[PDB]
Amino acid sequence: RKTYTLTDYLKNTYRLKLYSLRWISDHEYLYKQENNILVFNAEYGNSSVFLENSTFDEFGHSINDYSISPDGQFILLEYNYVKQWRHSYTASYDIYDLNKRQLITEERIPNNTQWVTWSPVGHKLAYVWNNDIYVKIEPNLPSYRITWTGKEDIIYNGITDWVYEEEVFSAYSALWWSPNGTFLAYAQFNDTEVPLIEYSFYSDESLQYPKTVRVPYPKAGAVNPTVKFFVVNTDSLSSVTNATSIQITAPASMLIGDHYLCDVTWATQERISLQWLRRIQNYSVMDICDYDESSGRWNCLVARQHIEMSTTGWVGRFRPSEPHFTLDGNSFYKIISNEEGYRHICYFQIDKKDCTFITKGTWEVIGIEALTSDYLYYISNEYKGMPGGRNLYKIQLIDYTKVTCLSCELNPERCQYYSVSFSKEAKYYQLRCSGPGLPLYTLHSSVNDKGLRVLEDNSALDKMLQNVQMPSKKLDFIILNETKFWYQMILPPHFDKSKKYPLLLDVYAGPCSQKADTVFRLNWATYLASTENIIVASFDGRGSGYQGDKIMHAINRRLGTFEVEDQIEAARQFSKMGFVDNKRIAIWGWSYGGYVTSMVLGSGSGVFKCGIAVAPVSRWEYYDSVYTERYMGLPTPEDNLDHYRNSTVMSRAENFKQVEYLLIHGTADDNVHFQQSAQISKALVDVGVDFQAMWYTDEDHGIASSTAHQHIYTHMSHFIKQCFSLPAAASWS
Amino acid sequence: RKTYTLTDYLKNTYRLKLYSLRWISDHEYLYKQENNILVFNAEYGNSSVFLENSTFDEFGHSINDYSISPDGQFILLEYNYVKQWRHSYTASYDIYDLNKRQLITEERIPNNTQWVTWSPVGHKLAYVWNNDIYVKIEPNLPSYRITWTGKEDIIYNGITDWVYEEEVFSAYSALWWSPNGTFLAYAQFNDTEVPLIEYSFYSDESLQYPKTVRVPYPKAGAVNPTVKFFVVNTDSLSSVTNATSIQITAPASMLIGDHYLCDVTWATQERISLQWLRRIQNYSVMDICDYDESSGRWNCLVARQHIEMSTTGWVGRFRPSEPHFTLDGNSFYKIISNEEGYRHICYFQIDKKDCTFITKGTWEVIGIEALTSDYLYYISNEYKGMPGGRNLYKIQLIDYTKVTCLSCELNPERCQYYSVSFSKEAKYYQLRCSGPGLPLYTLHSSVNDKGLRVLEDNSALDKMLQNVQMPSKKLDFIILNETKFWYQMILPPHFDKSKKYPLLLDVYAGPCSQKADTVFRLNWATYLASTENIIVASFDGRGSGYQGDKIMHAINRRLGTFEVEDQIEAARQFSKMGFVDNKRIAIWGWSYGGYVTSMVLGSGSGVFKCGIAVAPVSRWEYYDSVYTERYMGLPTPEDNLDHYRNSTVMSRAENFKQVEYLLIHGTADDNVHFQQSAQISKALVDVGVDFQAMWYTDEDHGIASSTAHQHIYTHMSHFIKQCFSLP
Ligand SMILES: *[C@@H]1O[C@H](CO)[C@@H](O[C@@H]2O[C@H](CO)[C@@H](O[C@H]3O[C@H](CO[C@H]4O[C@H](CO)[C@@H](O)[C@H](O)[C@@H]4O)[C@@H](O)[C@H](O[C@H]4O[C@H](CO)[C@@H](O)[C@H](O)[C@@H]4O)[C@@H]3O)[C@H](O)[C@H]2NC(C)=O)[C@H](O)[C@H]1NC(C)=O
Ligand SMILES: NC[C@]1(c2ccccc2)CC[C@H](OC/C=C/c2ccccc2)CC1
Ligand SMILES: NC[C@]1(c2ccccc2)CC[C@H](OC/C=C/c2ccccc2)CC1
Ligand SMILES: *[C@@H]1O[C@H](CO)[C@@H](O)[C@H](O)[C@H]1NC(C)=O
Ligand SMILES: *[C@@H]1O[C@H](CO)[C@@H](O)[C@H](O)[C@H]1NC(C)=O
Ligand SMILES: *[C@@H]1O[C@H](CO)[C@@H](O)[C@H](O)[C@H]1NC(C)=O
Ligand SMILES: *[C@@H]1O[C@H](CO)[C@@H](O)[C@H](O)[C@H]1NC(C)=O
Ligand SMILES: *[C@@H]1O[C@H](CO)[C@@H](O)[C@H](O)[C@H]1NC(C)=O
Ligand SMILES: *[C@@H]1O[C@H](CO)[C@@H](O)[C@H](O)[C@H]1NC(C)=O
Ligand SMILES: *[C@@H]1O[C@H](CO)[C@@H](O)[C@H](O)[C@H]1NC(C)=O
Ligand SMILES: *[C@@H]1O[C@H](CO)[C@@H](O)[C@H](O)[C@H]1NC(C)=O
Ligand SMILES: *[C@@H]1O[C@H](CO)[C@@H](O)[C@H](O)[C@H]1NC(C)=O
Ligand SMILES: *[C@@H]1O[C@H](CO)[C@@H](O)[C@H](O)[C@H]1NC(C)=O
Ligand SMILES: *[C@@H]1O[C@H](CO)[C@@H](O)[C@H](O)[C@H]1NC(C)=O
Ligand SMILES: *[C@@H]1O[C@H](CO)[C@@H](O)[C@H](O)[C@H]1NC(C)=O
Repeated sequence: RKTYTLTDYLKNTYRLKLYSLRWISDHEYLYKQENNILVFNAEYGNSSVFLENSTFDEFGHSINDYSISPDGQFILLEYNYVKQWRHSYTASYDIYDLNKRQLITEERIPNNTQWVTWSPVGHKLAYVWNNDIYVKIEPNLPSYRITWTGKEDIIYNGITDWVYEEEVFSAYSALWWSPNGTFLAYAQFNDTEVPLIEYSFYSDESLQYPKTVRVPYPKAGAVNPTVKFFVVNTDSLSSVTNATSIQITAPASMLIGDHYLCDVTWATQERISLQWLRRIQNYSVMDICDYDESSGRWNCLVARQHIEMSTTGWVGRFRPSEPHFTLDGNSFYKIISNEEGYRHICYFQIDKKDCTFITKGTWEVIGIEALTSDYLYYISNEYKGMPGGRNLYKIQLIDYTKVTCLSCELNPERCQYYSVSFSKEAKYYQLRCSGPGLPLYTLHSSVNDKGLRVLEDNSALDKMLQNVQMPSKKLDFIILNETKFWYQMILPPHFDKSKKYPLLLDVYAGPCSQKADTVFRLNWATYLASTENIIVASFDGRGSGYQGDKIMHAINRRLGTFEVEDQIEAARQFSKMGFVDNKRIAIWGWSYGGYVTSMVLGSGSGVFKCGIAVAPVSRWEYYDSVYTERYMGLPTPEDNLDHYRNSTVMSRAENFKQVEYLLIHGTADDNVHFQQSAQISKALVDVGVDFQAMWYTDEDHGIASSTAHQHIYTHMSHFIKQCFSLPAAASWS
Repeated sequence: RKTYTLTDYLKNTYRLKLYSLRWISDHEYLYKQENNILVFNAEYGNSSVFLENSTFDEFGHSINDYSISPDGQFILLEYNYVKQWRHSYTASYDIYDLNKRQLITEERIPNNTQWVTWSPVGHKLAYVWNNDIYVKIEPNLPSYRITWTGKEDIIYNGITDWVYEEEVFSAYSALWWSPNGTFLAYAQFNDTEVPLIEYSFYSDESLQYPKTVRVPYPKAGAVNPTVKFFVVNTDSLSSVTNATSIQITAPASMLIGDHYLCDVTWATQERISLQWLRRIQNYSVMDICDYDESSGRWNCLVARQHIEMSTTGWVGRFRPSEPHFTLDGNSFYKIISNEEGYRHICYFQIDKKDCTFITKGTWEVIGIEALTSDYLYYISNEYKGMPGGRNLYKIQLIDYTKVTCLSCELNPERCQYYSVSFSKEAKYYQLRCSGPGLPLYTLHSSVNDKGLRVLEDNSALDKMLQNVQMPSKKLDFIILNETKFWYQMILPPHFDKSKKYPLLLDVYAGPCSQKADTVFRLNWATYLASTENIIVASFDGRGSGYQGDKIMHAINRRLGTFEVEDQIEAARQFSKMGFVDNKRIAIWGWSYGGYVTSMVLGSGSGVFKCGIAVAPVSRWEYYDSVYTERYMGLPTPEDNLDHYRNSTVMSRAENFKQVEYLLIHGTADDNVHFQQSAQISKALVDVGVDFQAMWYTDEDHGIASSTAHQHIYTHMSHFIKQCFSLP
């Protein structure tokens, strides 16, 4: 049979089918089929055409995405999409009136709009344009301007700045509608004193002078953005007077120094919760604020504050977890690290500071998925004690011992990694199995957890793959100091334990990372194993996630130590297994994985022949404040400067004489600045070490344009094949 | 025997000795030996100590260079040297009184001085600090501030901006003292509307945020700097009132549009010549301006104005040539292209517009070296009709038939490439032979052109090289269309014509370039031939210099055409010779050579297996106005935009699928911006071509720091050895 080739990976020859649905009520969902939008009845599976595909070709522009208003009366059409950072972008928007069957051409949403969202009920709109918030009560009516302070690179109303987008909210939006749309809450960021990262952008060859891009970006220890929080009543807006936004200030325990706003969650129509985090990220406070009809303001009762702190590390996996409120808003459930360091669900009364754990054990709750008056639904890695598996469970709120696994036994050989999507009041749920077999999407009814139907089983892909020599995946563990550490191996087809294969260690190894799991993937590793007969291994060592704080917090204030040593030890253990050619072990990684790859290659271990670092961090003072300081503290003599100075790639330059290294970086990387690799290369040149390099003009952290993505994987494949003494092949052109 | 290795090249194991002297009169010169400065009598060769190496033992700073005042009374000590561009730098200066044995401690030259020069006689000083000119009449006395308009990156008084430094004057200074030091002439450049090139500078690893460097740099067709010219009388300066500078305006034929000041040459104590060039560089005007004692003004009479134009190309090799005036300033000699397109010496009377050619032939005069009362001394490539040779000649002013070759027959097998250094009134001259044998420095008397003595013969290097398997050099020509085109080959030791060797074509090929010559060099090519047994060839095709305008102007308005095609043809002709392995032909070059290498690799010729481009130009709109427009005109639809768009490397990207390419560039290149290689790589990625790259953090066009220089040649050697399958 044929193998899974590099061209198969780069041209997406073998495509994974999805079943992306959008719940619109407790019994119906929308699903896009052959460019038409269909509405499905969950109980019976029958459908009706909601919006014909022809409608999308009526405007003359190509439509990037759509958003139907919750009441189904309007459709927001997104076009002229222009990407900014990981989540941010600008676009033009048109609104189509579904009952009048006509495009709205008056009081349009402006071009270069930064963010738009419908209210959660009805059809109000809030949008951000030129860093200011606007609200439209009706799609054809003039907007009400909420803020007047917006200023490019300085004041951000209702949108995040660079560091809040990447590191705090994982979103460009900083707008939160109340459940029924009466109130609009928003954050305002002030970057006045934040230094700018500056880099060249070359653009099309017609551009005679390169542009200098300047982005407010706080590097470790630098001046951070400041934040304010406001709530506006959208039902009392006037065309005669400016809108009154009510400020909610941070608690004084936060105002004493630098801090962040890290979570916004509405509890009821008149109650909002906010979580704040100190700049030293081991102390956070939740405020619960109620609307006061007598003053028109928001009161955050001091008696309702909840403190969450950590003595061994930072708070949360990446940030404090979100609360899930009961309907009355008087209690909530939240994932918290317990006394043993395992993340479990805790039940709180809004006026009481001691919470009660409702789950326990040497495993962790990943997320709370739905909450009804009778049950709480959650995803955990409890099943078979496999940290890299995921299953859906339900717990009776009247008896915590009554826990049922909803997904564990549905198809145990094919499905060990689930996510879920519940209908509006959780009468139904879609289960999404992503491995170890081909992804499988199914629909279920909550009343008795009855399976209704299979939505997508990837039978088309299965038929195609029967004719390909596909690799296999092994997930297992090694024991180090009486602790299990998990690894995975992508094994070549017809794997023979009596033969010696070359091995590539694929690394991430950042705090809370997980690279050993049960997910089915078709990626570069699939080609390396299928066509090139390379074993591609990954290992989750100290600092990795979902296995408790004793493992995750092991690298607290000490990045570039145990997680680096544990990758080296894993490669030694893989050599001890007997089917690995110890003369052909390589390592590669991107981002944090590029940093770890570089630290490993500079260790002088003698284990690795070669390695590739893509967009690596090289020195923690070059990376952003929020992520870096979470694990490293501040780069000051009084805090952790000594470790910042001891954990650079540059200090290990002399040891690179022992290895073959390929260093790759996009010149327009706004995230891990090209500076980081420019300093690695300069250090290697300064000690006389030869190495290979590749810059990618105008590519960012993703090196994700169609042509650059094909080019980088082609270049890396040649490098690994040459390191491993694997043959080349001529092609006509 | 051992070979000449890469470490020998990088560590300078085998050193070429020089003999750098400084003439102080018509009979004596200074020579630095064992840090002592000696004064030599040219006639007899005896010496005396001028300044002992112990004088400045307690100075407290490492001295970079020195400059003795023309009257020998003072010495300027340069220290704290900080490089800027190719020529520019700043430094600190101390003045030491050689008679009193005292360092000047008051009214010192400021730190961060941009330029300093003694007057040509005596000991006045002019300097530029913070873009303004200052004059000191005596080293211990306060300075007179001449200009008050200087402003970083905007107004430059007495110093050049980036483009005038690189492309017009080949110097940072823009100050010209009159012969006896009475007047100080200077240019002022105004870069207000010139766009800025911006690039990152990463600095030491301790720098948390990269710096953005911003330099006023006009790319092709962009707004250029403007220029003004002034003359100040330094004998009538006052501590009470500000100095009066007299402006000399450009002629109306220049003021009608954009133009450049391209030459300043004093003719007498009261007469200065200026040459101006239109932005379309095929028309130049020389004004001869006289001081008017009655008005205090400088007048340039049209009766003494001379035009120089070209109908086939630009004016001059790189710019209009310098005039050499007779002592009375009533006539001058200048190299001009003749009716046949060969550059020869023309004699002009200041008020007569038709000049008389004093030399002629199918060869060219390279430079006028000295003009005495009876003879003119010049360097040419006449000898044996070899364009890549250089010899010194003299011609009698009253009889152009009385020519003597002064260097041709001295040592004809060892020496075919000379330069010269004459004493103050040319009674003596030092000849400097740079090849084809080991360099040889000798001293001569011009009384009857008799040799006095050998100054340095490199016998120490010769003894060391006898134990090394050194390569040889062949210089010859091929005939194409009844025209000779010259090439050179660096041949491996024990070269066997019956065997096939890999070949590397080392390219420059820019307008007026010459890569085939008789110079002896110890460089990367020496290692490739000596250790790796690679033939390193270079070829001078259309557009090359010193062979007349029919060859040089062949690429006018058409860069990236004939000079590219002729490198490909040369490699085909080298294959036709029989000792070349046609499966192992590579090409490399730096700067314009990187552009030609890239254009050749993108040609689809199938001749070359691999190549390396270092800091290449990729598209002429990215390079500076003065150099680019000289050959290309303006990038406008009405002028030459179509050819600017047709001559890019990016347009050839698909053809790179046929070759192995290594692209290298310094990130802080202020000259050929990193942008140029960033656009090549993006075009190759866009068509799915694999290639090799290397950036050099914070390196400029020279990639010349000790560590980066060693790294780039090591990386390139690995690449060529892998291309040629050499262990
Ligand atoms: C290289 O060697 C050259 C040859 O010796 C050096 O030239 C000589 O320089 C000295 C000093 O400048 C000259 O000295 C005296 O010259 C006359 C007398 O000249 C007669 O006698 C000389 C031998 O003693 C002969 O060489 C002459 O040809 C001639 O017959 C004196 O009258 C001078 O006296 C005056 O100056 C001195 C100070 O220098 C005072 O002390 C006296 O009181 C008086 O005022 C000189 O003593 C010498 O003439 C000259 N010889 C030449 C050129 O032939 C040359 O300097 C040296 N170069 C270097 C760099 O080392
Ligand atoms: N910039 C940080 C990351 C990075 C890149 C480059 C160098 C170093 C590090 C990239 C993103 C990633 O996000 C984790 C997701 C968190 C999340 C999201 C939603 C809800 C809860 C948590 C972590 C590593
Ligand atoms: N920037 C132009 C040059 C260049 C670099 C990079 C890309 C393209 C081109 C470099 C310098 C060089 O100068 C020649 C010398 C002229 C001269 C000097 C003194 C007196 C008379 C003539 C020509 C090519
Ligand atoms: C599905 O069928 C029922 C009748 O059994 C009907 O009421 C419902 O509207 C249908 N839904 C869709 C989306 O077609
Ligand atoms: C958006 O831009 C287009 C193109 O310039 C313009 O025609 C249109 O009117 C703009 N729309 C709005 C809402 O301003
Ligand atoms: C932003 O912060 C700066 C201080 O860094 C302050 O001067 C300015 O008033 C603030 N602007 C707003 C709109 O809050
Ligand atoms: C609203 O605020 C803006 C900005 O401060 C101001 O220009 C405008 O006049 C205000 N409008 C009213 C109606 O007060
Ligand atoms: C939405 O909530 C607000 C605040 O309690 C309330 O005044 C309003 O009536 C609610 N809307 C509806 C439709 O009940
Ligand atoms: C938070 O971290 C700092 C730095 O390690 C430490 O001084 C402080 O005590 C920690 N706080 C808690 C709650 O442990
Ligand atoms: C130059 O700088 C040094 C060091 O600061 C200082 O001592 C000296 O006085 C300065 N010279 C002048 C002329 O200002
Ligand atoms: C420099 O030129 C600008 C116009 O480009 C002009 O405004 C300015 O006055 C000039 N400055 C001097 C000192 O000549
Ligand atoms: C000289 O010119 C400068 C700059 O215009 C001025 O400040 C100074 O007063 C002038 N001095 C005299 C004496 O005129
Ligand atoms: C220098 O030349 C000028 C101009 O002719 C003259 O006035 C001056 O006196 C000359 N100086 C000497 C020392 O002869
Ligand atoms: C100078 O060059 C331009 C452009 O080629 C041309 O129009 C003009 O005629 C030239 N002048 C001469 C004297 O050839
Ligand atoms: C030789 O002449 C031919 C015919 O005109 C031309 O195509 C070719 O470019 C010339 N080659 C040279 C001058 O090297």
